[PDB]
Order: sequence, then C-alpha cells, then structure tokens
Amino acid sequence: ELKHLPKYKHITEHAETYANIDAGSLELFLSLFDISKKMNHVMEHYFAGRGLSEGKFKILMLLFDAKDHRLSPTELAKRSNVTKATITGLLDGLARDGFVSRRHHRKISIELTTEGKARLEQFLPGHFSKISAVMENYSDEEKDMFVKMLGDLFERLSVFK
Amino acid sequence: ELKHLPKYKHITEHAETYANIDAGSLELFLSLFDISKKMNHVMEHYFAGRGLSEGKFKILMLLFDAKDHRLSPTELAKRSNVTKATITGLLDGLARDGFVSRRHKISIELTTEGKARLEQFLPGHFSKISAVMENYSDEEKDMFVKMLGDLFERLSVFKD
Repeated sequence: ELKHLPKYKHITEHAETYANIDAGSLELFLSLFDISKKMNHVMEHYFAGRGLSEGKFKILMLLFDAKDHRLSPTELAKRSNVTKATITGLLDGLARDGFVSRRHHRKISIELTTEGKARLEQFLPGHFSKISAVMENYSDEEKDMFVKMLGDLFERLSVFK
Repeated sequence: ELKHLPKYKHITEHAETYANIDAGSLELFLSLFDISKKMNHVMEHYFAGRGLSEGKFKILMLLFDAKDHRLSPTELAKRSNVTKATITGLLDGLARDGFVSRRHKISIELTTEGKARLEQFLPGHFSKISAVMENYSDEEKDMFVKMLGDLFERLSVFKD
C-alpha cells in the first residue's frame, strides 16, 4: 500500500471552520483510518502467502492454545468473532486441507492434526518476530495507553454507524 | 460487527510462555487489528449510505476546498495520497454519479448537486468524528498520531 503515514493538511484546515470540530481530532481519525486500510490490506496477503485466511488462522491459533489442542466448534465460534454457521464452513476447509480433524467422544470436538501442528510451529516464529518488530522502541506504559485509547475508539465508532 | 474491543491480556500473558514476544506488544497488535477490521467495516457502509467511498469522499474534500472548486486530476493525485491510475478510476465514478464534471490542462469540477450533497453531509460527518475523540488532550493525540506513524511504516514487514 503506502510507505509513510499521510497527513491530511487540506481536510484539517477546512474542518476547523466547522463549529464543534478541532484539527488534531481529524488528523488522528484520518491516520487511524489510513492504518486500518493498510492493516487489513497487508494482512490479507500475508495469510494468503501461506494459503490461509484471517478466520482459518485464528481457528488454528485457538486450537494451538487449547489443552490437548481440542475445542468444540461452538466454542471456536465464541472464541473467535464469528457465528457457528461461519466456522462450520472454515472447519470444513481446514478438515479438507488436512490441518484439522473432526472427532467425536454425541458432541463433537475439533483437534489439530500433527501436520497442522507441525506446519504451525514452522510459521509462528517468523510471525512473532514481525510483530515484535512493529512494537519495537515502545515503552511499557506507552503500549497500555495506546490500547486504552483503542478501547474507547472502538466503542465510540458505533456512533459512526 | 462487534460490541467492544476484545481484551487480550490473558491470551497475551500466556504468549510470553509461547515465544520471544512481549505482553503489551502482542496485546497492542491484536487490538490494532480488531479495531482495523471494525473501522473498515463501519466506514464502508456509512459512505455507502451516501453513495460514496473513502476514496471518492477524499476527492470531494479536495475539490470543496480548492479555489473555484476546480482542481487538476494530477493535483488530486498528489493531494489525496493516491496514484494517478487510481484517481482516474475514482474520477470516472464520481463523473458518472454526478458529483463531478471534467472541463477544459484538464479540469475537474464539483457539480452543484455534488456541492449540495457535500454541504449537507459534512456537518454531520464532522460531529461524529469530534464525538469519537471526546476528551483527549493535545499531548495525548500528538503522541497517538506519532505512534501511528511508526506502526504505519513497519507494517510493510508483513510482506511475506
């Protein structure tokens, strides 16, 4: 996408004329929107580079974290941000791809295969190093303040319906 | 799509057991990714409600602020942070939608419907943004925008 974060000098000076609107708030909102487009853009291709999706990788990460690498499908739906009908389609693919296996023991459980666990252990180190690279040179109290602000922004965005 | 930003400290503090990853760094990154998916979602439908996009709306902005509401397409590419190949596609849509007109060194102009549609939309669009940043001080926001700058460039490393 883009290389460096764009400032929107034109839009900023224009909204200052409007009654209840300050400059900085606009720059902060537009930056947050820029990073969002690149966030989502870069991420969709990264997981593509590995034959995956946002959803399928979050499922794989749920299992890798579960005791015995087993979780019910409904539990996987709850633990991600999607409905049961959705994870059913993903689970179908992951099963076909051989990453995951659907087992009974009545109610059904979903378990990581040995190849799926193996392929995951070959990928995760680079994935964590890249994330580490992004938050480099940020202090501890800084990271917390950032997420605390992302907390407020997320909920107020509903008023942006 | 979701109600509140998901909290990750529990999953995160467990990831220090996984690998060489810090708590805040992982939590921040996951938070940034959740907010990102949300904003792309909400904003896509919001501008859909008005027949626009982020891209088309940013052009109308440029036009609305220019003297005589006229700007060359090349100036629009430079000022919107988008490439000429892209702005040509946006411009085409706006032209068909009736927001803009191409006149003769070529010129892009707001139609009167476009200016009207813009003047009726901008006040509500600005109050919602202000509301989103209720009680943040100058030094808070300037740090927040500062941090957003470094993350913006470093996301390039997710080129696998």
